[PDB]
Amino acid sequence: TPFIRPDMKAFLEAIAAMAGPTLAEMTLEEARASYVALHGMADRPARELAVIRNLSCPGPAGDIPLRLYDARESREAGPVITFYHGGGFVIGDLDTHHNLCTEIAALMDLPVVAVDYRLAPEHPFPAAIEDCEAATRWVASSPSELGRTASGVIPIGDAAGGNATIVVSQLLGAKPADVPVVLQVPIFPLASDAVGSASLEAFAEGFVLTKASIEFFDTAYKADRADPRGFPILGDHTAAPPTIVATASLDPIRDSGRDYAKALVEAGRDVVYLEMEGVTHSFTNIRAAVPSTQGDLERIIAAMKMMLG
Amino acid sequence: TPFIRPDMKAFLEAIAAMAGPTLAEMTLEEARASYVALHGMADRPARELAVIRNLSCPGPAGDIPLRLYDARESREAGPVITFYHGGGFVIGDLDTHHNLCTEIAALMDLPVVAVDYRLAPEHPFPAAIEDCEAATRWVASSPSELGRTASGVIPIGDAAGGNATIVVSQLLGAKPADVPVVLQVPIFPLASDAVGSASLEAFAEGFVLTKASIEFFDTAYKADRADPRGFPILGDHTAAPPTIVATASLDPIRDSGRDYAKALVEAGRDVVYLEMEGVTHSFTNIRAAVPSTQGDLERIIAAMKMMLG
Amino acid sequence: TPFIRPDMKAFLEAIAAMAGPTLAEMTLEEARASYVALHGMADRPARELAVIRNLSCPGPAGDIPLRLYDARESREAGPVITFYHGGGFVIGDLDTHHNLCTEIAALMDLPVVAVDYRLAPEHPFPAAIEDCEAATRWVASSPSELGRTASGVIPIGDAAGGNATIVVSQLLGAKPADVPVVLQVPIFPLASDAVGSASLEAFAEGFVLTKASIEFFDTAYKADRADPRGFPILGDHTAAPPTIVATASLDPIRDSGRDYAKALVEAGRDVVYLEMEGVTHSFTNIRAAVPSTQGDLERIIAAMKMMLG
Amino acid sequence: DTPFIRPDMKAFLEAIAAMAGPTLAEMTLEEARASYVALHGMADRPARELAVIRNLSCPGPAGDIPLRLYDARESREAGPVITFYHGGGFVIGDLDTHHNLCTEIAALMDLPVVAVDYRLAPEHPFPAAIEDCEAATRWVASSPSELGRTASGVIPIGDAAGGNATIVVSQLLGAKPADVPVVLQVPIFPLASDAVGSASLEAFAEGFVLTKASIEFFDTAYKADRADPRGFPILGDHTAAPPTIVATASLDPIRDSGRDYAKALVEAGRDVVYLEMEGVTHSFTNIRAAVPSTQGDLERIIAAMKMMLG
Ligand SMILES: O=[N+]([O-])c1ccc(O)cc1
Ligand SMILES: O=[N+]([O-])c1ccc(O)cc1
Ligand SMILES: O=[N+]([O-])c1ccc(O)cc1
Ligand SMILES: O=[N+]([O-])c1ccc(O)cc1
Ligand SMILES: O=[N+]([O-])c1ccc(O)cc1
Ligand SMILES: O=[N+]([O-])c1ccc(O)cc1
Ligand SMILES: O=[N+]([O-])c1ccc(O)cc1
Ligand SMILES: O=[N+]([O-])c1ccc(O)cc1
Ligand SMILES: O=[N+]([O-])c1ccc(O)cc1
Ligand SMILES: O=[N+]([O-])c1ccc(O)cc1
Ligand SMILES: O=[N+]([O-])c1ccc(O)cc1
Ligand SMILES: CCCCCC(=O)O
Ligand SMILES: CCCCCC(=O)O
Ligand SMILES: CCCCCC(=O)O
Ligand SMILES: CCCCCC(=O)O
Ligand SMILES: CCCCCC(=O)O
Repeated sequence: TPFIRPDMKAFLEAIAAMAGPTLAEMTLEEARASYVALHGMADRPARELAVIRNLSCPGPAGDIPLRLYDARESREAGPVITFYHGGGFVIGDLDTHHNLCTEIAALMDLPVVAVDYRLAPEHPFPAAIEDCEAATRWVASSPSELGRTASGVIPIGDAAGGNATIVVSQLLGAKPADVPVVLQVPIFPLASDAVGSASLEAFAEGFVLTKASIEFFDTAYKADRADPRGFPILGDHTAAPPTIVATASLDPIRDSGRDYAKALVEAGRDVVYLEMEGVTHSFTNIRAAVPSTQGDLERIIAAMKMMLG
Repeated sequence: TPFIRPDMKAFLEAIAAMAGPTLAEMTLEEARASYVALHGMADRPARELAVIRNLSCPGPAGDIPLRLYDARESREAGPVITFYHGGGFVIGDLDTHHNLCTEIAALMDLPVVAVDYRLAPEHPFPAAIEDCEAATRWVASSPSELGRTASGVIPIGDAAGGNATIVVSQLLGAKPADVPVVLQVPIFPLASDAVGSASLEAFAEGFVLTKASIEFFDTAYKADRADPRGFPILGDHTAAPPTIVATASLDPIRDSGRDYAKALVEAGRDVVYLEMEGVTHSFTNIRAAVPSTQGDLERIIAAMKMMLG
Repeated sequence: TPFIRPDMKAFLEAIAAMAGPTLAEMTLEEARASYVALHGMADRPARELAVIRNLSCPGPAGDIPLRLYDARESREAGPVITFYHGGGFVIGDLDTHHNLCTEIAALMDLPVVAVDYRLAPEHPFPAAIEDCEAATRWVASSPSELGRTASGVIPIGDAAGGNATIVVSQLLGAKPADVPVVLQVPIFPLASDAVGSASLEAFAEGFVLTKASIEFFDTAYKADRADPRGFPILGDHTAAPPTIVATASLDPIRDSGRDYAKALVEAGRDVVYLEMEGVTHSFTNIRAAVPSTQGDLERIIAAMKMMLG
Repeated sequence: DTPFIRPDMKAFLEAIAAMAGPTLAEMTLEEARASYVALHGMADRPARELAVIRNLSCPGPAGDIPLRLYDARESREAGPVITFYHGGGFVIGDLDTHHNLCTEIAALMDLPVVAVDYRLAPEHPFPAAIEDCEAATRWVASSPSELGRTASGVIPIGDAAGGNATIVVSQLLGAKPADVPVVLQVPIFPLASDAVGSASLEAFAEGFVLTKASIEFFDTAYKADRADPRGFPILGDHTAAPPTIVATASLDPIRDSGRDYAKALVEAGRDVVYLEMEGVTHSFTNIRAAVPSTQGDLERIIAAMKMMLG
């Protein structure tokens, strides 16, 4: 029996008791709606912020919707956080990760820009990546419409968003935006293919994210397993920016995040590796249902502050 | 053509111009004196503190000399830093690392207890470990002579002291002292055998610590390559305490520290890996000759404060 | 405050940062190794020469080790330099003054024979003098092992070696060797007792040679203050050979050197008195750490060439 | 005693003794001055041939001071300039008595030499000579157009009274700098400390060229107060003395005065070369034909000057 916190185990028991249907079983509208409902019920409420503003920027296939969060209406030049939500590149949007974005903006006292990237299966790989990249470049250019000047960007994201974080840092590393990536924060990222990993076999069912969902997401997104924009473990780590990798000890894709932090050490890159003990995948968005997960996010915040100086 | 900082390059040029003998070509006391002079002449002066006191604790061979450093005349229960110097378990002493110890005490605002462990070749392996373990367990016991109640210990050390840091944390992990290891800070540690590593071949000559010096230390200390008290990469990493591993990009034993941080990630343990760019082995003790290394030490201190809360 | 050169001040600041134990707090082997390490790091490297050879000569206690230095593989009859190292008659050896000897041989284009005389406290006064005298008389005899005929001898030495320089020149003046002393070069010598001098009070601490070291050397050597072989100011100056006296403006024993040159003028003898401005005792052996001291040694060399005609 | 005397030196002294000529007191000033001109004219080596031997003059405190420039070179780089003050007790000597010595110093140093025709006692008593030596040295140190070469520094030099003037000038320029520093001073058998009461004056009072009788005669004419450091520069502040070469003679009645000065410089931590020429007298610099070994003594002073400058 792997270690599980009591608060985390009750939540898994409640999900099992509630016994909802799989992503395969639901329409795309219902599956998307169930993800909204899960974070709506499970996450702490949104922080009150001076700024919660819809924006958009030009993208390779039309405008990309954005949402700006800032505890301040007016601020000095500084790093800007560019956030990419999880959901296998199929589900989630600006609302599923809204409260988490308000928490990051409140606790860091930095602006956060969340990206409403194109979703599969309607828009398969590499749509999401291209929009995450374009939106990050746009923020990094300190456009008038952002309302604050960016000295640097901080890519951050959960799960598929952690994948996007790593891919965007690699793309801006090869072709710089107007300011550097000063820190990346991949949270339970997919970096290496989870297929064949010990974590995926150990946590395949009953740990919030399932092997069933992972196969559902894989079929929708259609990323080539040889493409570094799909599986960024395959990219060049020799100039990776300062990194914080956070994983969960019960995550089926835990070993994917281990793999990435090991590759950064192997390449001589600075990295904070935090493996949250006795919690699952999604821990950043279940901070009311599993209250100890607020402490986990706060450890990531403390690491981010240290790594920015 | 590896990256070298200008101040670091000037220092390596001065050493090369000196063209001194190898440690093995010197008498044993001339080898010890050469390291006293290197650190004495290259390091920043001691910080002024309220408390710098010589004391001793029982060990398996007899008394183990200790030095207490504290910026405060008196303090309540808190973590106590237990420091083990470098020098291949052959050279160094309480004076070679005294200034660095005052700086750790000043910047952390925690008490530091430095250990004058027994040296090889007079006291081969595992004498240094026995003494570092006994002194750390003694500090952890909150003895009245120290006047500083320990809620926790923080093993820290450079090079051989980084080796001792990891071994001590393993031994206390397996048979606890009166309080836990709350953080360990191996700085350019020997964890895996450096023989056959790419870093040892790249940086064998001209980077402060040499392959000749490593061979000299190995002949004197006589650690069995199969004994986890000699090569702690062989130890059980599954319950390792929170860790900061700091390396130098030009260190012949750099890959040993990369190996250890990678082993902690592989085991799901929390770790900060910092690889200082364009500096050598010994960067903690050359902070006057190579002024940019002060900022390197300050990064370790910032990581320590984050990982303690 | 007294005038100090910026390069000299930077070296005194490094010694103050080091804050070593005193010579008396160390073992004899440690005290000796500390001097090796000081000159090893502080002096310019050895010049390359055609001849650097170890030999020995008979003395009153047994064989005296010698080292011959010569820029030329073969040379005709000429003066030979007979060098005696400093170190209070307690520390120093053929290696501590080696580089300086290679420099004197390179810049003078004359052969140099350094004397490894017996040291206190194991061999108290007048052991050092007996050996320096026997070696100088031996060199003056043009022995076939030397491979170079002496037309004359040039005693030279620093500190205790400058004491020995003067004593040896007095002993050979009273009972000639096979060839005369044609020039003597006492460098920061002890001629008159430093105890009670104004320079000893002014420069007792922080100017390389300390009053504590002087007292340490006095206790080991045990020269009687009435014996002219310990305090050669007490000797007969009426037939002193041509002399160069070099002192340092910051030397605790500076006034001893002033006293000797004054005694030579009083007796009508030819003397060059050079007092190096803004440097300490040991300036001859710190020519890498304090680069301006190379020019001080070159002034002594120019005076030597002028006085040899 | 029987002090050591070189055979050539002793031959010169015995020839002077055989002449049994009058004292400075038994002669008129004009006779004393012409007698010294004749002595040096026979006893010194001849003038070296130089590119430049030129009369110049500079303003002084009591009117124009006559000077003579000696240079081996018509045109030279900026460098030190030697400022020379002749001996003769501040009563006798002139530009001509020390002319050949000047040409020799210019030829062997390959530096320009400016000799000062300072005002003589008893017509111009102390401090006239000193005020003229100081004015001329300051004028040379200003690198005036009329000098024809740039001074980077000055080198006071002089024999006997002129060694006295050398030290006093160095002290005056030390307290109130000229446009360039004194880079070296070369007092040759100087009067620094009062010779009265010295062991050398008693030993060498008669028969060694300079006599106690002549010393009394000069003292009477010059009238310097024994407490005035411009008269007796042993009394001045040595703490910032420039690099010095003190040359004395072993048979000089004022030898001990020169010893006293070189000792005071060592006592003050100043760089000094002390050369005491063995078996020769006072005025060895100007008897170099009568006593050929004295050429070697001058050449040692030259070698010391090159070492102390270079
Ligand atoms: O993608 N995800 O992280 C998921 C997917 C399904 C679910 O029920 C919870 C989380
Ligand atoms: O959503 N996710 O975290 C995923 C989705 C697909 C996959 O292959 C691995 C992880
Ligand atoms: O969620 N994700 O990060 C994914 C999903 C599918 C895939 O092929 C690669 C990555
Ligand atoms: O052990 N060390 O770190 C060393 C050893 C030798 C040396 O010259 C410098 C540093
Ligand atoms: O310095 N060290 O850490 C060492 C030295 C020798 C050895 O065999 C193992 C480790
Ligand atoms: O001093 N050191 O860090 C060492 C000593 C020995 C060795 O095998 C490796 C490293
Ligand atoms: O004798 N000496 O020159 C010394 C002795 C000791 C020391 O630390 C420095 C110089
Ligand atoms: O080593 N030294 O230069 C010394 C040693 C002893 C003493 O009394 C004076 C000077
Ligand atoms: O170093 N020295 O020259 C010395 C040392 C001791 C002493 O009594 C006299 C002279
Ligand atoms: O001419 N001289 O050299 C003299 C003249 C007078 C005197 O008191 C001493 C020396
Ligand atoms: O010739 N001199 O140098 C003299 C002459 C007289 C005197 O009072 C002082 C010095
Ligand atoms: C097999 C995977 C379960 C967790 C074991 C580990 O921490 O590597
Ligand atoms: C060959 C080892 C030197 C540096 C290459 C690296 O960072 O892995
Ligand atoms: C008190 C001793 C220090 C130096 C003063 C001098 O040069 O005589
Ligand atoms: C200048 C004419 C000579 C006068 C000399 C004298 O008064 O003795
Ligand atoms: C005053 C007697 C002359 C010679 C003695 C000496 O050289 O001091």
